[PDB]
Amino acid sequence: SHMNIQVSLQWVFSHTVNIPPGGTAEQIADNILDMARSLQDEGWDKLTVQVTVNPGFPKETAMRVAAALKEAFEDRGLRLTSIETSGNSIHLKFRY
Amino acid sequence: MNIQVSLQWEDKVFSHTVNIPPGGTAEQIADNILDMARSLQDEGWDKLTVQVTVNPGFPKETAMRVAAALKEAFEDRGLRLTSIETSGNSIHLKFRY
Repeated sequence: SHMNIQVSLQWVFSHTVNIPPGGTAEQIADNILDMARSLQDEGWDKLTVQVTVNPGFPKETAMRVAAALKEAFEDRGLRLTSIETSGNSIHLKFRY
Repeated sequence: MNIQVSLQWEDKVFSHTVNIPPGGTAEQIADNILDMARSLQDEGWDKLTVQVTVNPGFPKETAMRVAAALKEAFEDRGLRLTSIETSGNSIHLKFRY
């Protein structure tokens, strides 16, 4: 293991949370959208979900984790607008 | 279709953005950035990054094909894609020299 997942919600307001290890990509995505629904009503295009997989190695394992998170968030309406694999981590950006 | 290519070198941090004329192949674009990066490699510059930007992203069929053409042109010359971003009606690609 030794691979952390970090999610930051931006809507100017920014909320970053370290994901506890053990959950699945669907459980992580469901928990994040529930936190975003705490600031409900107004908040869709302005909402930016950024996920970070630390560290970025092994690249094959970290890319699979990023792909699974991409599957969960895009099945929930969000769209992957950015992906960067530099800086000892993989950084994803989702928007509604 | 507007294309911008940026070249960034670090030691502290420098960058230079140029605009590509409409009548240019993806080969001449990549060969031109290689020549600008080879001179910086001869000098004392470490991390070399290349960013490509396709400003009109209205037709994703030709915007991605322009991006996919430039991607293969830089990868066939030793550059590694490290970032893809589609925001602000533009498509940004960042490479590592």
